[PDB]
Amino acid sequence: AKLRASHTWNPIQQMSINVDNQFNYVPNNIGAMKIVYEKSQLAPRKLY
Amino acid sequence: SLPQSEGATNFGDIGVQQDKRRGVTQMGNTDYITEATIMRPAEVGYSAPYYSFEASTQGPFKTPIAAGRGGAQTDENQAADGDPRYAFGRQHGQKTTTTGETPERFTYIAHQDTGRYPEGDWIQNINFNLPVTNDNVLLPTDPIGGKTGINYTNIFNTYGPLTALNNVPPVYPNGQIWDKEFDTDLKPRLHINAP
Amino acid sequence: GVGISTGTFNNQTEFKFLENGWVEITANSSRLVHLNMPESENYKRVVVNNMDKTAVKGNMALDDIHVEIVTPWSLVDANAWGVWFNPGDWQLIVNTMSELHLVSFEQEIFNVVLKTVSESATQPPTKVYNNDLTASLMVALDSNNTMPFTPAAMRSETLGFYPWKPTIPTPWRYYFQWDRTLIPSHTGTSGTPTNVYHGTDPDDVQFYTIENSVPVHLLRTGDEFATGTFFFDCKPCRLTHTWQTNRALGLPPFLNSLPQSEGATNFGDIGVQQDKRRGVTQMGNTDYITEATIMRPAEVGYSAPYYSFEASTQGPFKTPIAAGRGGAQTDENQAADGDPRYAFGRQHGQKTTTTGETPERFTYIAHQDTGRYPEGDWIQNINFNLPVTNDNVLLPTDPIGGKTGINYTNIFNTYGPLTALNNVPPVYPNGQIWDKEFDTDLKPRLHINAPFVCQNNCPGQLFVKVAPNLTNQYDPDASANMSRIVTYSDFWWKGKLVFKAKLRASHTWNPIQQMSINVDNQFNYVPNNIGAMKIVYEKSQLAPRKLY
Amino acid sequence: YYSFEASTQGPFKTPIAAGRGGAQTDENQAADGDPRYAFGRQHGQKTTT
Amino acid sequence: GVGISTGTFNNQTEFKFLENGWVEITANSSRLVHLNMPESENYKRVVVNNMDKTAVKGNMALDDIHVEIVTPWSLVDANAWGVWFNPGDWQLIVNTMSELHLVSFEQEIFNVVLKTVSESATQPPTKVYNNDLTASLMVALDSNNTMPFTPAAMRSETLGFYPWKPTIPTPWRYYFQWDRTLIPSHTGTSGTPTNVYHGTDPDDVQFYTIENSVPVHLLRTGDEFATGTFFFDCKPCRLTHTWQTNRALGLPPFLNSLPQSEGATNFGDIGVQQDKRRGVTQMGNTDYITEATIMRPAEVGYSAPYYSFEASTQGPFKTPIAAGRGGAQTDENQAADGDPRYAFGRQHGQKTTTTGETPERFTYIAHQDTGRYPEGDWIQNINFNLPVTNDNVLLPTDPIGGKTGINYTNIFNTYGPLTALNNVPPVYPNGQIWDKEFDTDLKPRLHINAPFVCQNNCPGQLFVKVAPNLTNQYDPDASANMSRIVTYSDFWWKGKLVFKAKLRASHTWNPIQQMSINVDNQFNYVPNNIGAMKIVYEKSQLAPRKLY
Amino acid sequence: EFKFLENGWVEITANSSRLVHLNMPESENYKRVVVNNMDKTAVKGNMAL
Repeated sequence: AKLRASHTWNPIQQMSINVDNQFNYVPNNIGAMKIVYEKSQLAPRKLY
Repeated sequence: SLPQSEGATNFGDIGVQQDKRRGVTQMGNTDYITEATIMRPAEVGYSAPYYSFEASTQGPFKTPIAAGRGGAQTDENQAADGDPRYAFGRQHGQKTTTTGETPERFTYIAHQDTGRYPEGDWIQNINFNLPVTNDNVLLPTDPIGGKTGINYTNIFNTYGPLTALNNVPPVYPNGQIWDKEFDTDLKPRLHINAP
Repeated sequence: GVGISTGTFNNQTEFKFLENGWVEITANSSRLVHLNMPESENYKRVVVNNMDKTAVKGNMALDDIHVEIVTPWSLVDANAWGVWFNPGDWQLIVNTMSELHLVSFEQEIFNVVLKTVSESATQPPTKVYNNDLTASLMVALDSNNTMPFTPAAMRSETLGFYPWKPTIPTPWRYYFQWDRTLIPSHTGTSGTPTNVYHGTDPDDVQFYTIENSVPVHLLRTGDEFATGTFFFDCKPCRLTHTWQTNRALGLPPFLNSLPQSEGATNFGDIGVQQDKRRGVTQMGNTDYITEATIMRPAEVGYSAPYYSFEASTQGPFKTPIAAGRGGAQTDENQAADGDPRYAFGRQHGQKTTTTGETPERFTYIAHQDTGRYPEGDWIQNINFNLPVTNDNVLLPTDPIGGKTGINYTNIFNTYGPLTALNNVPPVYPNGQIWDKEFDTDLKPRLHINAPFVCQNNCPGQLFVKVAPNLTNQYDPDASANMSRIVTYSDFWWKGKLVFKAKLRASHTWNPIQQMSINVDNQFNYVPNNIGAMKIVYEKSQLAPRKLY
Repeated sequence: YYSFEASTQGPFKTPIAAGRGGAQTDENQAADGDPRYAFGRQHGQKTTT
Repeated sequence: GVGISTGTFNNQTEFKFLENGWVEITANSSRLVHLNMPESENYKRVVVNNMDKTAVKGNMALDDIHVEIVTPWSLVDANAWGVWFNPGDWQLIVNTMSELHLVSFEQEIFNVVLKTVSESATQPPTKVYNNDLTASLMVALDSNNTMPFTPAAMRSETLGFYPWKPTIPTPWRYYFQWDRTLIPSHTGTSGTPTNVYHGTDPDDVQFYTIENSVPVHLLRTGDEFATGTFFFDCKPCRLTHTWQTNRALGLPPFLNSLPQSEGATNFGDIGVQQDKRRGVTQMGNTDYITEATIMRPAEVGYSAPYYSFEASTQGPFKTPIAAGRGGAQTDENQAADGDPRYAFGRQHGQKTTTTGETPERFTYIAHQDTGRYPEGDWIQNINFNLPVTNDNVLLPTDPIGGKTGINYTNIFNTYGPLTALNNVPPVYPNGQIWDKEFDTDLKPRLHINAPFVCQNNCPGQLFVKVAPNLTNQYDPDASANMSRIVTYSDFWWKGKLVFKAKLRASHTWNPIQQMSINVDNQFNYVPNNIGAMKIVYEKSQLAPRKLY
Repeated sequence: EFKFLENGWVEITANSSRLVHLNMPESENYKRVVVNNMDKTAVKGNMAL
């Protein structure tokens, strides 16, 4: 793949860890694991 | 004309009439140039039947759709622009330390906007002569075939040689990667299960 | 610097014949552009509501709500035909060439002049114009096509079509993601339907800035600027029209009987029965072989919904159509096969010496015949069993959905992998030339606004602005508005557009339809006693071409 | 099916690129467009007809 | 000379990926600067007394008495982040790079314009602006860093953060040795305490002059000036934060017992006694091995006095602190670990379309965790013998010196040869970039105002002034004041700042904290209907990094 | 593994070494099974089932 350059002024929508996410990405006291679904295409692109 | 101060209610007005505006339209009747009227180079995405459960020699089967979004947030047609649905368990998502045998899923909703709100369309007369009159416009609310629940939206297929499209994004994890291709002389432009 | 000239003027149309009937046309349009000082030196973000036309519960195609961001930058568009050729050149192309290949394009700006206005409040008062020889012009080029694409032909915000007439660039502006909902509603639909502008999806927020994203050139009088040569990538444009339907394809029947004398009423009869005729049909029921029944290799053009006003996340919008004709003369469906409509004024057609502010237009009606008369179709039973019975045939007249005005024609989409098609011919002057292409994995087969779409590469947008001229007082720590010296600048623009085409040979016996000067045309192509000029629209593709 | 369209030359049926689509002798002869062929003496058919 | 242009405009951010994950960033900021005529063409020496706030016997941190010498010379500072990057570029750096290396810096000035103002006292009266094409600008460069160093970021006297917005240099000024005495005093301290300004120590008298100590360039319209390329010498800047204290270091205990089901209340218990646990401690008294007791390799950050307002020969001044965080969210000591405070206005953040004259600010709170909660410490006996008894433990609550408000925390300094530390992250925009270094044999480990300190060599200060334009009357044998022609000049400034960084790879499983656009952010990064712009502050180091 | 090349091109290589378990097939013979659920497709409402 290729890398993204910025062309706008306004930041682009990125992926992060909220106070709501945290424990969706870590085992637990017993070892309860799981993988959530997450949007792929999250970055503007001018069509025309 | 532009606002001279702040407020989410200070709109900049063009300052000209709809039937005296310069530009191009794809109509030979009117003189009304609107954001809905004006001629655009083409059409983004298409509009196809929903829940067009076809059938052949093997039995009935739903009609696929290559859609994005098409409405205000949590304001979508989950089936109009075809939003995938994924059911896995224990070994492909889902809380490892679960109980019983019931899959978990999510209705992946992309970010692209090619989808549609089939609840804000209409088919009216070549006469235009608006404000359009009942007998002169077929709306979403108006039944087709005499039955209620049905529409023309439900039976509608606007796919022209002018339809612009974007392929189905990756749906991770779950989602598929690569998928063989049909051995038919003519082949699908894009697959719905894999990028 | 300031004495001396920087360029030359050339608005000449050169035709250079090569070998094997190929000509190399090079149109030059050197127009003198004028430009004023941008009111705001700040970028804006304006929302347009016209929620007082979209309430009348009848008005839904009149939705003028969008979101634009204004740029102090003034653009310059020359993507038009009228700006290149004149009614006398077009005749040459159109009557004698058979195909056109768009080639090169290069812009050049010279003899920059910047003058300041001194308002001598004395009696009248009076105005004193001077030259700020140290002033500047801010020229910029989006050579890496980074910004949106705003073809200023759409809204006749092009450049003057009369060279000896000074013109004006268009204030730049582009779209900003605006989210809306609006449900239809006739004059009767009870209650208040639904229509609102939530705002903007934080995902689709692209805020462009020319200062940030492109190299800016300051030119003073002594300076000059030149784009270099850009080569386009585009399939050729045909200067021919197809007049063949589905009834004018293949081996016609053999007429066992022919007239034995003259009269427009002496028809040659085949001499055989419909249910005993040899040949091929795409039916397994009948034995009737008709000109309507017989199997043709494919289908010319398609049949789509009319006035299929769709809608998405931005709001309702009409469904485009790639149509030709499809009926007897002055016997057409102006909207069924999609006939363009053009509104310009004073500077792009229209009688120069006009009054008031009302655009003039024309509904360009091609010569190709791929269009349709949706008023002569029908959907009947698989049983056929004609003469077809009511309950066994859905006609145009027969309503659908219970409402009158509606049809199945209105809701109909016959577009099969068998649909044959011809692109949208040039609409001169007015009409557009070339148009960028959608960045969608899947792309439209053809565009409705322009014959040439450049795929991999297009020439970039030329944004022309005036540099802020400041006074002795300026506090960047003051909102006010950088009260500046009332400055404007006049500069000469030149253009070289290159086209390469082929010549038409005769193959028929009957002359072909050419362009001429009637006793009705004459004064449509000449100034008048006062100097009233104007450019009429004229059909491009007027020459037969056999489809099959 | 039986989308008999029309243009400037007159009405004409809408072609279809179909295969089968049903149990044997259980088809829509016109839905998936099944060709029909009429010849005589010199391109099939019993010579001594 | 005067026709022709001297430079070009470029405010572009270029990223060029090299090999092995190294990028070479080059930020260009070409701003158009305006500058007025210095009121005095003479150097001044002004003393500032505010001995009316320092008398209230409560007010001691409000001592605004210093000594400065004013220079007719107007400076130009670009030592800021906001002046280089935009909120959209910063995202790229910060979300995807792991370290930053400041490289090159070169300034360029072009398209010099000098205009005279003619005040035509007639009715209004009216103002007539003209061009004195023979006028001059006095550009100077302290390439041999000979003069003091006045980073104009400290007091938001930088350059505009919006390129399409014309800015203004800062009138130059520097310190002159001022001698003072001032003794503290609460609201009660009886009598008149002590506070005076003796003057100046004849030893420490440095009277600089730009005319005397640096080569001056006169540029006319036709001229141009360019600094060449200066290379900096600086350790790299990390774009990561440490979240490890002293309790998150090493091999945790072994849990002999683990929960057998879910619940945020099912804790895994070790299963052994505190006075029978194996391991190492830094105590020879106890047998208690705890997470607080156990011997750690060293100590992260330090603990110093808060609000340790010291003082010397120039007057009292607060004690700096190199801190991170040190508490639950919105559970911090804003002053204990030293959290910066930034006040700007209109031209360096803040809503462009504001009113009145009141700065806006933010208290930048990093992500690193080296800071402290001085509200959870204690000093107890060598006897230990807990549960500790009052007379055997000095806590935060327990006053020191008999006064309430005071602590031992307030007077405490735990900085040992075992103190681990992380430098002050970038604070964008506002924040400073690079800062000279003290000329003291012994030097500070790190600066509190800037991530990059250039040791051996820094780029020199650019001092920009207007040349005296004289009238027909001038007697150098007259004090008056060389009544001169009201002249000002507008010139374009360009900048090329070079940064070289590396890219971040993932090593965890859990996503890392990135920068994004919420439904709450959106309109913080876009102009508005009127063109109200503004730049918000945003955390730099937001990505874990293992300390040990 | 992510390996940055020239001109902003990366070459990603994902490796997934999983330990698979597998039991003995019940039948060592090939089958041909038909599935009828003609008890959900009778309710005259259920057709997508």
